[PDB]
Amino acid sequence: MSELEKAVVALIDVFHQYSGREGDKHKLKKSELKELINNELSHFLEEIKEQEVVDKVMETLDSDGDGECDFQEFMAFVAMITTACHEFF
Amino acid sequence: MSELEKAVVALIDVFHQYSGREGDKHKLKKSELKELINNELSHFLEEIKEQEVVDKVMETLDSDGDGECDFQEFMAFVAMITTACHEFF
Ligand SMILES: CN(C)CCCN1c2ccccc2Sc2ccc(Cl)cc21
Ligand SMILES: [Ca+2]
Ligand SMILES: [Ca+2]
Ligand SMILES: [Ca+2]
Ligand SMILES: [Ca+2]
Repeated sequence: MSELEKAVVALIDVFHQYSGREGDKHKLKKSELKELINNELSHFLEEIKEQEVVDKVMETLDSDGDGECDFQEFMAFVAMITTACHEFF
Repeated sequence: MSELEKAVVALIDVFHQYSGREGDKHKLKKSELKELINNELSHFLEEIKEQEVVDKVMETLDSDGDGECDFQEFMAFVAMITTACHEFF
């Protein structure tokens, strides 16, 4: 697989690794998002150390008002991050 | 860097290796998009070698009508591919 293909599979791989941990296996609840951020985005984003910060990130990424982050909501997030990274270049 | 961080930077690195070959260094003209797809998406997509197929794909991805694919347009393309792959699993 090419560099691009590996990255696409990796976005899926990571989402599922965290979403699959508790309850709905296709959505990130607040605990799993916190773990994803803390363990997969430790160079790009501040560590979240407080629940009320977690709560605040979730309500942003959660567009459909269900309290959790689904794959399309996670892709929105990844696009936000990649755009900030691209701009930084 | 984590699986996720590597994947973000790969999206950038791939776009810019193809975008910087001709003309605008931050956009993909048709020839650059052609080779990116042909060389970086070969397990996901069929190769494209007829100019009216290239035209049609560019027409699909070009949202601002300048005849090129910029980075936000490439990320839209990536999220598409990523969504289709997630669907399969
Ligand atoms: C382009 N450069 C000079 C920054 C390098 C990339 N880089 C980075 C980039 C943008 C935002 C945050 C970071 S954290 C980081 C931590 C370790 C390493 Cl090894 C690299 C990075
Ligand atoms: Ca879950
Ligand atoms: Ca949601
Ligand atoms: Ca170019
Ligand atoms: Ca365009």
